[PDB]
Amino acid sequence: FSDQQLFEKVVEILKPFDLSVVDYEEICDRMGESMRLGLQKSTNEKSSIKMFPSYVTKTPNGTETGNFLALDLGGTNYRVLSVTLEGGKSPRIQERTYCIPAEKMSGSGTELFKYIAETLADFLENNGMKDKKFDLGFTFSFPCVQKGLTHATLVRWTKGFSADGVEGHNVAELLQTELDKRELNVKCVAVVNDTVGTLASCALEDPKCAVGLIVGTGTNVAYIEDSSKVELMDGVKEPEVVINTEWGAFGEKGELDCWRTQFDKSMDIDSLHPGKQLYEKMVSGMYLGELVRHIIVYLVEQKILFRGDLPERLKVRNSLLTRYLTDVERDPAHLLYNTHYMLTDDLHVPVVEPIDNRIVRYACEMVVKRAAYLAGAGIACILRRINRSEVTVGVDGSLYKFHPKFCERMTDMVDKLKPKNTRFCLRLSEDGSGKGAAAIAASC
Ligand SMILES: OC[C@H]1O[C@H](O)[C@H](O)[C@@H](O)[C@@H]1O
Repeated sequence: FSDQQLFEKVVEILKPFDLSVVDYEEICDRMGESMRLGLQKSTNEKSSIKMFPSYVTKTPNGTETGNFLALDLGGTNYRVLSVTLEGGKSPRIQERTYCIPAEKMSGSGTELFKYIAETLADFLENNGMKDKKFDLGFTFSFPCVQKGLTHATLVRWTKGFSADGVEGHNVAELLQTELDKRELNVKCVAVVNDTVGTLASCALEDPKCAVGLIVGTGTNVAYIEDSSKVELMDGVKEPEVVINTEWGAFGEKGELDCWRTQFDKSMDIDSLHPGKQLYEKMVSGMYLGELVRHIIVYLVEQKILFRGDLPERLKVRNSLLTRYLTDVERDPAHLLYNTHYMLTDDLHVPVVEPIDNRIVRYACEMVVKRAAYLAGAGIACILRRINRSEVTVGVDGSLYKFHPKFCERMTDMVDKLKPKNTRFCLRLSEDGSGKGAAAIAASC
């Protein structure tokens, strides 16, 4: 039909993505309903939002002294760090990022945990500081049942991991074993989640930071809570504890069933761990690109794109990276240059037309717009829980960093839903979870 006609079809199909402020008020409303259920013993096991207490009760003040190691696992890239704190000056740091072989993440646990040690050792040798004894802060980006900071148990693998022999085990001991099998003098290991690590890096700088948001390969938030409410923590002594919400799991009990579309379902169905992390799959960087691919492939079989031809590339899963959604977003009205280049250059689509470019940039915008707003609802929900009148939020993640308009839009959503008397501000966590995990390690 007319190009205009074809475009109007794309609008009608992608309409279920065009959510209203009222929709978000509700997601947020239902979300908050789940978090308070997860803090309750009689209702945690029937809630998707686990609210795992991290046992980090008091955030690092800066007086911490010493030199510690710090690993980062789960995020976009494996960082091996070394921190020196003296409170005093700014914590000295040194670091590396090691690529991990695709196999390592799906084979045996001992094999992955062996790789971890294999790697750290190199760092220690090259920097000429091996025999020195340390205290490692392990930022393990996954849901774990914390039994104190040192003993952490994997609940389940999220994201792109599926190593056997890890789930249900104490990860700190796994690492500690392999470290020993490499003659490395690694005394302690504090297991901290990335959100928790972020909240710490953030508190160390800003005294008002009570939240740690991660919007990268995956989404999750952590916040300071009243330890009188964290029932699974038992009758404790300190007033507070950093809670690892692990909200990626929202929707796992049918809470987002009215807002999830067919693209969300066929993307989910075909994912690594089907049916798990339903809210995350609508928000994070590992899945947003896959959403536009799914829409496309659908649009192509309806003859609404590429005259019905699907390119070899877009047949392979993850062939349409979220990174593309970055350049595509800088496109003005009468200007589909970045979109165009993407179809032809990154995806090698054979024959491409203006309608295709236009249709595709709209698919991106839709997906990316709802993504930000969803995280935004979530922070508005946290702010409604924390209740403090001045909340500094520590952020991190490719989405926040590399995406034009992401934080720009997220904030607008937190703005329509935050407590009218709360003043908040997103403060990017520049030095990562490393500097934050090390201060935590300083006590272990
Ligand atoms: O990377 C951020 C988040 O990714 C996934 O959601 C993990 O399950 C979660 O533990 C982590 O915090």
